[PDB]
Amino acid sequence: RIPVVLLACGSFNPITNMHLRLFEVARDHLHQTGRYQVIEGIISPVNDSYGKKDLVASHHRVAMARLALQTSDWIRVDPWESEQAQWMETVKVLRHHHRELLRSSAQMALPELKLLCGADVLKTFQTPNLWKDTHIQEIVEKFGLVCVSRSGHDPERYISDSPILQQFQHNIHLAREPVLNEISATYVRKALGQGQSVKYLLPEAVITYIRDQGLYIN
Amino acid sequence: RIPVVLLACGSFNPITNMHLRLFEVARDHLHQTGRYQVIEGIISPVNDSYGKKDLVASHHRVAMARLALQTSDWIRVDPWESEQAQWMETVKVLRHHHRELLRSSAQALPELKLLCGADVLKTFQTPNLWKDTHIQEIVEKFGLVCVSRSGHDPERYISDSPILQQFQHNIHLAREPVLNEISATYVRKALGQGQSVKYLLPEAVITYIRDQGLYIN
Repeated sequence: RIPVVLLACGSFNPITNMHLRLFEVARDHLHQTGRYQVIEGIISPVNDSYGKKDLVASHHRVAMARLALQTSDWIRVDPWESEQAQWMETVKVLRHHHRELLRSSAQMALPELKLLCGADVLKTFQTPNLWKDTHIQEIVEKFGLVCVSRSGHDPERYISDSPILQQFQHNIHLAREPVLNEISATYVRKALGQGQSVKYLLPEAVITYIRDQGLYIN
Repeated sequence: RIPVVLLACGSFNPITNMHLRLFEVARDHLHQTGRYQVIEGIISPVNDSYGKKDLVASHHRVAMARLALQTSDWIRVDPWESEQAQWMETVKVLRHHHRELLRSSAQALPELKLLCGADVLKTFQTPNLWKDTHIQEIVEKFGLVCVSRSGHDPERYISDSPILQQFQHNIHLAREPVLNEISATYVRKALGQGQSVKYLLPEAVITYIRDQGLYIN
């Protein structure tokens, strides 16, 4: 009933089959509750400001995400966060896309914008950078979390061990289906650096881009 | 070094990104040992005589495997096993393909090894098989490349069978995690429920399944 947009923040360094699968599982879960209609997915790669030494330039990560999504009919990459001239907090990215969602919807209930993350975020509060204490309440309260759990994640204990999460747990949606694609970008970077295969862990066009551009080779 | 062919037998009902990942991990492992040169991979779907209720017709399973292998330059699907009049034990499939390997001459003696996950390795060591002569022929004459599936202990499987223990030196344990922990059983259940299996299978396989109306209740 409620139209919803799923925003995924993170380094996407590189994007993998895990990140794409997260969108699919989350959309199925929200549709399965009966109360939501998922309209769009947004992949928002992190800004280069103060980035880790292993973080490749943002125009590469945007290009790889675009190649990864050419078989998707509902997820798009938005480079706005990465184009900003400063360090960006996730809550400000959500505010920006929420505003542009309210604008676009007026031209065509009112839509909602939710942050898509793994269950580990409920313990870590990093997407990919540690959120400020004063921003956690706004993210879980005004937007909400759609959490997909990898093996070994325990979202209900994470929510128990956090008073702010418990306070507003009604805006945290725990998807039930497993991720199965247990593929961190860290593993892919290590494998690439050691010359090991990453075929079938990320789309072939991303692998081709990585080789052509010489990324992730030490 | 010695040329090696990897053979995977199974239902492939449907093939998933897990099966293809297994081949890549196995080839990297063998190459890393320094003693082997992997020249080919063979996917061999099971005969329909086998025949559980949810086993789709072998024509479709080898069609889907062929579509999945379009982007591979070294793994092929061989429908020989599925075209025989009767189901065959794995060891007879190994015998057949080993003969084919020898006949395509030799660049030593090429070797043919069976590729499996640790869950199949588990099926080789239950106590009814501790004296089985086919299991022994598999590990003595061909050998095994085992890719570890999270939550399995291949070393204890090896130690619990006297046959596997005796021929442990022809059982190769790949170290890299599979990561694509995707069962065909999950995929069928999700397809029957209308759930997404995108990014769990090659896109052309999902398209074939949709176009053919497979796995729908």
